Amino acid sequence: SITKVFARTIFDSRGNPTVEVDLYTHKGLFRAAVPSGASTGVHEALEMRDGDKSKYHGKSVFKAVNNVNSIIAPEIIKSGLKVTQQKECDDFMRKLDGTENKSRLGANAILGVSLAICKAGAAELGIPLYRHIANLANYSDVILPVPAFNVINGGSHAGNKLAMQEFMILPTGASSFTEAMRMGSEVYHHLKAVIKGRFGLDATAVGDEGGFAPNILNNKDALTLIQESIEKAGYTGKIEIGMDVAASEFYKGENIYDLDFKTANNDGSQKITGDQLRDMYMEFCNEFPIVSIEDPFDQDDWENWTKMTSATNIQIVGDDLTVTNPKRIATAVEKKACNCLLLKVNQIGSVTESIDAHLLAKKNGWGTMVSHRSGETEDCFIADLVVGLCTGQIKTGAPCRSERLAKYNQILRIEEELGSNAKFAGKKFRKPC
Amino acid sequence: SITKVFARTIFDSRGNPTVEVDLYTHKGLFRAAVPSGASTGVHEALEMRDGDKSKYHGKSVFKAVNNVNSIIAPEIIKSGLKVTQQKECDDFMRKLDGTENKSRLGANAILGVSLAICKAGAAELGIPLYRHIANLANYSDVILPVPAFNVINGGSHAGNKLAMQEFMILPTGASSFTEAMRMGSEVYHHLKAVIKGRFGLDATAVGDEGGFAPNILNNKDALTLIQESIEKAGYTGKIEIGMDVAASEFYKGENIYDLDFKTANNDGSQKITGDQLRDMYMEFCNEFPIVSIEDPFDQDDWENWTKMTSATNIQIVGDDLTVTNPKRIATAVEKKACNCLLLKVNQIGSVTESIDAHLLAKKNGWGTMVSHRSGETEDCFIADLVVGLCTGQIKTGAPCRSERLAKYNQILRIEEELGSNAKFAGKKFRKPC
Ligand SMILES: [Mg+2]
Ligand SMILES: [Mg+2]
Ligand SMILES: [Mg+2]
Ligand SMILES: [Mg+2]
Repeated sequence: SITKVFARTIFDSRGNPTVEVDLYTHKGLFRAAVPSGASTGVHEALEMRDGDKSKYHGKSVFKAVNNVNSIIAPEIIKSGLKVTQQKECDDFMRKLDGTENKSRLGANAILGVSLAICKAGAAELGIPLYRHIANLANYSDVILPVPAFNVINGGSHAGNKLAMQEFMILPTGASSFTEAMRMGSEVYHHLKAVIKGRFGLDATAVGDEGGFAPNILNNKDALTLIQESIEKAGYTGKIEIGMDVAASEFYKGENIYDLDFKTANNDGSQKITGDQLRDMYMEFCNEFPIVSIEDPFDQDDWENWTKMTSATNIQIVGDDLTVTNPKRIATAVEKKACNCLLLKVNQIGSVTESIDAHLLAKKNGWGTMVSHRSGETEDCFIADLVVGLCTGQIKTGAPCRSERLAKYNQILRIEEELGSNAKFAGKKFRKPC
Repeated sequence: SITKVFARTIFDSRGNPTVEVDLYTHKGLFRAAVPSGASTGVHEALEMRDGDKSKYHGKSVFKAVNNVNSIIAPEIIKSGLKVTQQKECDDFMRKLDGTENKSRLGANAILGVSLAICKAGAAELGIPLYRHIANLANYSDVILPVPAFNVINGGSHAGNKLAMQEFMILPTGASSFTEAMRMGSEVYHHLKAVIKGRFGLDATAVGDEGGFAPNILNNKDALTLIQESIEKAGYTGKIEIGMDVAASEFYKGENIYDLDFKTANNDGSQKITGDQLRDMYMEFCNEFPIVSIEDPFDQDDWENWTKMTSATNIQIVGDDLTVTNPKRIATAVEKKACNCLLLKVNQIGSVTESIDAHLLAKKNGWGTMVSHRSGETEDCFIADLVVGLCTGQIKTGAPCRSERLAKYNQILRIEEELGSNAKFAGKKFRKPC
């Protein structure tokens, strides 16, 4: 089946090199590109960067491309494994690399191949990519996800005083993915106009994910601003709010979080305990239609995770907590630390393992939210991933910048392909299937 | 040949609906999408918008989609024309519309089919799109273009009070399109770092095309900031500057341009004559390595265009002046208004007319710079277009935002496919073929 595997470097949404893989069967070319990654990470699969700080300021991927072309490609072609044997191919590649974190050949070297194998596997069986993924997860039905649009940004990626990283809108009350795109985009455009008159035109420029980082003063104010745009758009009650706090970013240790971590040598006014933080979330959850908070505490502050999950009825999403890693996910389940997995395929490094992490979550009652990375490409694989895995929710950007629209556009195309069989997750985004 | 034509809505990179077309032949599915200008010159072919303020702030394209699905599709299929006859297909749709500006069906309806016909014609002849385009223009050789990256932004869509719209960098000194990419991205990252230290982190947010709009105070400083960045990256002497003034935006009416048009109720200190504008351009070209200025005067202020093209030896690009329109181009040639065409397929509305416009320009000694719109998609047609038309220059964004990288990445893929036959326009970007 596999007659040719070939890697090149392309440029990602942030202007940095990344790996793209072309793979050939008798049915044609199947192409996939790899989003940004870790490279340094205690528990992530490691993306291989060249590190030559005089080429591309250390971000080029010639080594990883070379690992595909001179190691993976001849080995997996010689194996005779077929592109319809996803697990056998993914296992074969992990064994060939032979390290826990895929750091011999690189996770970006393996994932590109695994993703293209998966595209080719579907063509081999004459089915769309999302249907093939569904069969690999043993779903008989698929579902269209609620989109979670990044809109307002804080944390270490903004000059404002906001410690919480990103605020998202979720059209859980749309009747279709089509209405959800309309709802997402009109609110975005209303938010953009508000921002233009309150903060000025330069506040209208966008970050990596296509959202805004105006000079908002506090986290509550971001929620209020989002709430007011939902209302100007006439969708109050059909849009809910998601949050990614990224609390590791301002954890001081000994149960202390600093909401003014971006002010150097500060007075300690905004240093507070974990439970003070938890109370802050519950105030937010009482005033605003918040349905999901990701990384509400530090990646290792289990105690605070378990108490918040126990105290709330909303989605609690592990990202830095779980890093798409079955071992970490198992701990978090054991401790009841959260109730939803953020799924970054390139964090584990293969399709099979990504499906396996989703299934481990689903087996223990968790939701799964499919996620982009900050450095995306025109690749839209995770559009088919979220539909095939029936998770009901994807975070893949503001409705702006085509590395984000490429995904939302591919879901629209899937919605159209499915006709009357096209269920939208809606209010059941947490446990749809 | 044509068995099905179906159009849909997708979202462009600015979060606005636009037209995507699927065309089918016995060779398969061929997909093309239509870009959109954030600001459109007055003589452009009619982009058809629904204009219902309640939906997508009037920007939905349901009528244009229906014009493909319910008029163009049944008619062109009935005609039995083949995707291999570009002109006759294009002529048939133009005649089906009946208007000069494509105002009955929409330029966005006709271009989507035209672009997809073109991709299907290439497949029909077993050749890459760039080769088919090249054949359609009677070119035997193709050339990779110098990329023109919009790094620094002013004008109506920036907040910084710079009147000139785009500042661009051109690695004319690169030895290959790959090195041009390495140079563009390395300069971009250095520029980002320069802006961060001097203007703050938020000044690193990007505009529509991935570039920056810091709070520069005068146009000279923008050019100074770029010079500094080119030196940081260690490429002074290999990188040249281009400019898109977009002068129709600050033209007062009777040979008076206002460089402070973005300051409301200003003093007249910055209002000046076309002749003083041209002198300013000359001082810039004397001090900085500017090789190209686009729309330096108003879209109908013919006399200043002719005076500047006479006085200078640099490239003078028509954009809003020519609107990719052979009739407007013919006027310009007669007045020797400029010496380069900005080619925007959706300004005219068909592949044939677009190719016609380039051929008329080439016949009269002009360059041709293929161009994106500010509202782009994941579509990468124009990457093959610039290669097949041998123009040697393309402006399709900063190396940031995947609606821009998609085009740059497609040229990298073509460069690899061309192999040892791959020629980079380099210093011959104005007249490479
Ligand atoms: Mg996160
Ligand atoms: Mg995000
Ligand atoms: Mg224009
Ligand atoms: Mg222009």
